[PDB]
Amino acid sequence: WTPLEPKLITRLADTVRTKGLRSPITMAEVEALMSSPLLPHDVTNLMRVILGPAPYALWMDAWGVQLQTVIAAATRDPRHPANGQGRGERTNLNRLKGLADGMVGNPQGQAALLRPGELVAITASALQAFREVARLAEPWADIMQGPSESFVDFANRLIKAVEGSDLPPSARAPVIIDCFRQKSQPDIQQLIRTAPSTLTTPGEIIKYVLDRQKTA
Amino acid sequence: WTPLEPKLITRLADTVRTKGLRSPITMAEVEALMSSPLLPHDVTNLMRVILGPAPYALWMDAWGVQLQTVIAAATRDPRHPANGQGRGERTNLNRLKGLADGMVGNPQGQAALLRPGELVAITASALQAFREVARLAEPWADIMQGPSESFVDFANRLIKAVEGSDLPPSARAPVIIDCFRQKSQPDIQQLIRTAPSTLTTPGEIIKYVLDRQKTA
Amino acid sequence: WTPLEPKLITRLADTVRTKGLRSPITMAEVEALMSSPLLPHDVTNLMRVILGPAPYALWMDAWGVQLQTVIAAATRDPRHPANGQGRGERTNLNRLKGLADGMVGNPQGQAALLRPGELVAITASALQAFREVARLAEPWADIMQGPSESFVDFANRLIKAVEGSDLPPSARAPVIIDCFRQKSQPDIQQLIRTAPSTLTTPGEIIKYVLDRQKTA
Amino acid sequence: WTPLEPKLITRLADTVRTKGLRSPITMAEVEALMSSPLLPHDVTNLMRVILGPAPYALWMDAWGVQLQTVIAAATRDPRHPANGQGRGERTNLNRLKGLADGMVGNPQGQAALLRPGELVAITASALQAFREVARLAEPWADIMQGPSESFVDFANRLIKAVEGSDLPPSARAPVIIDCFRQKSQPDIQQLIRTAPSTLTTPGEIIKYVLDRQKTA
Amino acid sequence: WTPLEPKLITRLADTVRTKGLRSPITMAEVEALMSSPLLPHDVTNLMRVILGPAPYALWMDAWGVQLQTVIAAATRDPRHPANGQGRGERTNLNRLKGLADGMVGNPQGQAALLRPGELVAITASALQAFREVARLAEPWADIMQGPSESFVDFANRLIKAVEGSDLPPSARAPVIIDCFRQKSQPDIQQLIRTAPSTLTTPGEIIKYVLDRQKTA
Repeated sequence: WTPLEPKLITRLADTVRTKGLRSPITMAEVEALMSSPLLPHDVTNLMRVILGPAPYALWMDAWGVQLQTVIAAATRDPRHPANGQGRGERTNLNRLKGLADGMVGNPQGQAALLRPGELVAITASALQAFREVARLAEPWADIMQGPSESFVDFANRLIKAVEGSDLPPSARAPVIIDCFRQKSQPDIQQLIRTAPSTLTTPGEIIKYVLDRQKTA
Repeated sequence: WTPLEPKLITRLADTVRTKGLRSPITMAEVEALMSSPLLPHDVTNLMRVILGPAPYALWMDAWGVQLQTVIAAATRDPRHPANGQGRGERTNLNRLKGLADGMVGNPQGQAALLRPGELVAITASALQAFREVARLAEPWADIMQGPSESFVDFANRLIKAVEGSDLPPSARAPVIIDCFRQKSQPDIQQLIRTAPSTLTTPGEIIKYVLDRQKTA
Repeated sequence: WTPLEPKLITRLADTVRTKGLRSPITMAEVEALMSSPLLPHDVTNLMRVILGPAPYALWMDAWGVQLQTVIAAATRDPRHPANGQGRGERTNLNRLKGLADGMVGNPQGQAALLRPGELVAITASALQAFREVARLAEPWADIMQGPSESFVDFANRLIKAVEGSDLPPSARAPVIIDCFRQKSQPDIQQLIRTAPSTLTTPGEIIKYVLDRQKTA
Repeated sequence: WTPLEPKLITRLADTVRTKGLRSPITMAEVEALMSSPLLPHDVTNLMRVILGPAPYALWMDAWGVQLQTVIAAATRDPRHPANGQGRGERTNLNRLKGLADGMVGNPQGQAALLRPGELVAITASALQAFREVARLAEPWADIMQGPSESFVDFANRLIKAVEGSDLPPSARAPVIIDCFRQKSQPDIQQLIRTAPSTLTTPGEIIKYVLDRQKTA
Repeated sequence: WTPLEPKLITRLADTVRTKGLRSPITMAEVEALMSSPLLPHDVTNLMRVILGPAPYALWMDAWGVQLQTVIAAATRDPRHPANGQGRGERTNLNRLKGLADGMVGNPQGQAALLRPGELVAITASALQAFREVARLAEPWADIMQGPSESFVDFANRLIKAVEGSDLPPSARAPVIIDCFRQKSQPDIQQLIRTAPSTLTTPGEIIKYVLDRQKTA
């Protein structure tokens, strides 16, 4: 077992501290530090360091739930890369959470007894749990373009709130367009209304408005 | 396929966050991270991370348009480094945008089937699209030297606004000179007017004014 | 003897300066720089640099006390990895604190005469002393959720103050739950009260409240 | 040809942005990045990135003037390390500024045709031009010690303004001394006046005043 | 001769700029960059870059004085590692300050003619001069604990001012104790007075007060 660098962990913790849990740069950094299959000890200490107390509790809950789903799929298929062929290799949650015999508190023994399939399953479970908690911790129909706000800031805020919401993926573009048309105070409303071409994409609307906007 | 370092990507994202999209240092950094030919997956994720939502939409649009121009030039010349000699090697936009069969979401297969000419064409297209969006996202005839502003700040602001505008390249120096002469409040106006030598370059005017300026 | 990098020491000192003595990231960084067995000279200079004057005095006291406990255990067992089999290898506190003959002020001679068991015992003692001083230097029953404060901030503050207190480890979760129920101003109080399910964990309570909270 | 690292260039640009053009640390950093003989392309892009628009215009002017002086010295001596023995190796300004045939815009061809003497001459010329522009871009007889200002701040400000001025090098110390004596509000004036020893150096005056100053 | 990295020098200069000249971290960093024996050119340029103008003048003075003491000890002992056995190897101050023949302005020739004993003597002299100037550039009996100030801040400030003063080393602990007892506003005064145990060390007093302090 080789531990992760505390320098990388400190940089990731400061990234989470400044950018937040949900920024795409933060998720990219987590994916980076989630590259090699980690032992339960590694992921547990990593989340202990980078996350606050309450997000850490939420993450422990979510990780347990995802690992339980994994173990249900494992008992539903004896060909799991964590399982074996005989019944003596069936993987219990004590072995996944690092609670089994010969593993509690000892990362060396952990790395000894664990399977690579076990490691990758634990890692994917932890990543999904992190995503859930990030989506949970920190309203698009209440967003208006302020009287003094520029249009690119309004578009950024609106696209952020619409994509980070509970809508299906196939309903984001029409909603963003129809919110550009009805929000975005009446000067830009009339600018979009009197478009000789038909704008059928948020990017095209943004380009058109940026071209023909009233410089002020 | 080898991914780009998330450390470099984080540094580039913070550079774009503090300096903006159009600064020459930002374009130099992008050229740096645009050195090796990138796969559509790499450039797409890079622009997803460094750009906000609305600039990312604009960039997707511009990248598509530039790739379409490339494919028109490719059907206009069967000797494209992305094309082949026979008709079976003609490159479709699904293969350029990474949408073709065996490539959607898989960077390894992407790197397998793609040509080096394909990669360099995609990369140049993405760079040109980034330039377009940067020029589009964030008035030189309205610039005056404030009563309390120094002259080097006024010259910096004016040269910035004139070079980052829609003028032809051969019309920037005369405009900068004639704006130095008519803006730049009447003390410096008279200082430039009573120049025993003829100043025929913005640098020479700046040097002269910095020499003979009223220390205050 | 090889000294620790002043770059790492400067980074650790700034970490202690911004995050404090008790943050889990700071303790992780200290554990990182406490990886190889250090000589008394190294640990002494390290604590001189990273700690202020008063915490350094406290740490000297605590380190002495812990080393005295170690020496009592050593005279209680002749099989200490710092001791030897005969009486001529018994380790005095002058040899542990670096005060013995041939060691005062000289790290090379120190590294010469010291045992690896001596080094690891000194290191563990210094780590425990650092923990004591950190817990000592900088009230959970006085924590209320402010009228304008969000719930995740209140939960973070409360869990921090409860886990960094004098309670036994087996009494933190019930106290955190019962403080969520009685603090956390009456809207969230009624939200937790009318829970159709029984919430038996701080993480579950946090998840439930974050789901059903009044968006405002 | 190998390009300079954009990381070093970004760090140097931020150094120039925070410290300014004239700080000794900035000149040291420029000397550092001016260590290996650079091609006209390298120096031109470097100054384009680190300098603003108006300082870049000034620097282009100054670089041209210094290169013209170099070419005059070259036509005044056929043994220039840039020249050759016959008349066919005489170096024109198009070859120095990178404007000659086979060099315009191409750094590889540039590195091919250029001589090492050419490179070092271009580099020294660019360094001298940078020094000129830095001295030009951003009054010692108007400096007074404020009623609330400390003496080391006043001495720093005065020595800075005197050494960064148009005085000869052999006239700075007497001026600094006589400005310490006549500025530096009458308490320190009388403290310097009643000096039982004769102080004949700014450092000695500073030491004496720091010793006998009125602690307040 | 190999120059020191301008990156390390820039980091050290910023350390001196933020932390000051007298902080233990700054002295540790200087000791770090003072590890290999430096040539007079190196130390001179280093102090030119990291120190301001007035501290640099003070440091030149102090370095000269310390080198003169070294040369007096050298003429008092013909076995100096800088000296030789015959009279022709006697080391003059022109050779120490780098002013001798073949050394003025040339670091290569400097490194050629200088002895390793010369280098280490110059280096130790420069370090002692830096210590003197740092102690000189930027009152413990005037320190009171403010009505709103915490006790650890007061203890830090007091220990700093007492240890960075003109007292002998054997008089700091009693003074710190008696200042804890008479300063440190009457609540803590009575808390220390009514100590059932006798506190005979600043660390013990700090620990006792931190234990029994009035939480508020």
